Amino acid sequence: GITGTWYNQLGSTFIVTAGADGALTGTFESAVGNAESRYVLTGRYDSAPATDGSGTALGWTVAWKNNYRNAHSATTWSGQYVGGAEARINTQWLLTSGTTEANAWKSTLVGHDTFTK
Amino acid sequence: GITGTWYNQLGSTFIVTAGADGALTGTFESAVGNAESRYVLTGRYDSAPATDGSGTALGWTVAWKNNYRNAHSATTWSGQYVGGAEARINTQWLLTSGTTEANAWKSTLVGHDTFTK
Amino acid sequence: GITGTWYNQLGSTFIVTAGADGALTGTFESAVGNAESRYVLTGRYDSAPATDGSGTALGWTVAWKNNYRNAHSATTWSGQYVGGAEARINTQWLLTSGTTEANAWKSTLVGHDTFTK
Amino acid sequence: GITGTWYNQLGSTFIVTAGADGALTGTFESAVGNAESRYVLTGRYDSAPATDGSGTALGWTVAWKNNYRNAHSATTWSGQYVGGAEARINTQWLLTSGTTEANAWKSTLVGHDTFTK
Ligand SMILES: O=C(O)CCCC[C@@H]1SC[C@@H]2NC(=O)N[C@@H]21
Ligand SMILES: O=C(O)CCCC[C@@H]1SC[C@@H]2NC(=O)N[C@@H]21
Ligand SMILES: O=C(O)CCCC[C@@H]1SC[C@@H]2NC(=O)N[C@@H]21
Ligand SMILES: O=C(O)CCCC[C@@H]1SC[C@@H]2NC(=O)N[C@@H]21
Repeated sequence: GITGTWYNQLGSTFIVTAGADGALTGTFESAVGNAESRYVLTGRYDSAPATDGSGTALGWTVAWKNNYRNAHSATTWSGQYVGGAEARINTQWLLTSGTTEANAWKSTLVGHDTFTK
Repeated sequence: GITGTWYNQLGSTFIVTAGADGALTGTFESAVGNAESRYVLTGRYDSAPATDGSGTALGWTVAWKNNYRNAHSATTWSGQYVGGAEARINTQWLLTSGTTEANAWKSTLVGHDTFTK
Repeated sequence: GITGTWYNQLGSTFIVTAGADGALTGTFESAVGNAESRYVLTGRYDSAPATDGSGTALGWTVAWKNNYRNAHSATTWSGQYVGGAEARINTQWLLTSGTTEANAWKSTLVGHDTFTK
Repeated sequence: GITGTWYNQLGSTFIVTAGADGALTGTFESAVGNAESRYVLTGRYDSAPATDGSGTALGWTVAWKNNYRNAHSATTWSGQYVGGAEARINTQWLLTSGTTEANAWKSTLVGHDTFTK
């Protein structure tokens, strides 16, 4: 259910593979930020989710460095995959920039991303 | 650097390998919550950090399933590594549990972990 | 334009008054969790927002104690009012529960609520 | 145990009164950011906490507008008060700044502040 191409509401594109070993691999292309072109992502997901019918927990990270640019920052998405005819991957994320210790207080942005097929 | 065995304020053990490609790989062992023994982890980090004094942005994910147990959940840690004198990794984290859609408002915990050696 | 009766995506009811000094006062009624009927809320908003299309920052707090129940918890919403046809209030919130110190790591839930009238 | 003067790790000064009804009122002075002098705060706390050694849930909001300047932004702190010889208020916070809708994705900073007497 997770393997595939996914899109968030910012227009970003999440390309991923969910391996049988609980691993997540692919690329992310931000529609915003100090970004351009695809960035490597990787993460993990629950390969044996609950019987009851709850979403499948997962999470992944992108460090915003690629051959084209480096924003000295990383985002992690934490959320759950939700099957349906309207499958969704519902996330909250944390984006931390490298800062001096003085500015550490403002190092991290927080947001929410909803991904659709 | 970032490669090594680290411990957070809770006494959790974070065993990690920072690859020249920007990969993070190791194991996480949780002192608390619905967990036992080590869990696979994967993440990303800025392989070419700023030099002026900024920390090195990083992130990683744990899906809380292994050979012994499954919490049907996953945490992502987002933070910056601060090295030199007493190296530190300062993070913020999101722990998302699979849930029913009606319980989704209460799927995600938020916190902060600080790690040293 | 903040003064009014708002509903979030969960169906909870936010009845607010934005005073001329920057105060938010009213009641919150949650459709979910360990709550029933109305709770006092209080908070602040930017009385002089910029005039560049930027939204209006605000925040409020509810302690989940009232004459019928006490969950021994508090939520705070931080966000901005967005004017227009579809006037909206977009927030992120933090729900802290009184825990012991050993359980504090899991004291705080995080989410995001969008309100309309 | 909450009424009085408290200090966070960043130097800021939180002067607060916890009223009998669960009211938090007072004033915040920030050592950091787009702030000068003191700002009004208001919030709520659990005035009937548990007796099982659990902490006391509370939160407050600051809108960063006062007589001297306006950052067009607001912070909410959500946390719990822990008394004893080593009394503290442990919080996590969300700082939302007014922004256009296109920049809403980067509107909110998240962090944590520990307050001491
Ligand atoms: O550091 C930067 O500015 C680039 C980060 C990428 C932009 C963020 S990550 C969270 C959110 N979801 C997206 O698709 N884009 C933004
Ligand atoms: O409880 C679960 O869902 C699985 C165990 C999670 C433990 C969390 S992850 C964030 C925090 N840091 C730790 O070392 N442990 C907790
Ligand atoms: O469960 C509790 O401890 C008290 C009820 C809190 C309900 C939460 S507050 C954030 C979210 N938005 C709502 O309208 N309800 C939930
Ligand atoms: O930057 C602004 O818009 C005004 C100053 C904000 C101060 C922030 S609120 C979170 C953090 N904790 C503090 O004590 N100060 C900063």
